Amino acid sequence: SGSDGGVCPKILKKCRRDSDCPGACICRGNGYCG
Repeated sequence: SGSDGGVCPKILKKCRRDSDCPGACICRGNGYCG
């Protein structure tokens, strides 16, 4: 969850960018969605 886009459900989806993640998530500094 990046908070500014809303509450993300915070799935353990590994990523490379924010476009990998669902609606309100971001690609966090650990390489996963949040």
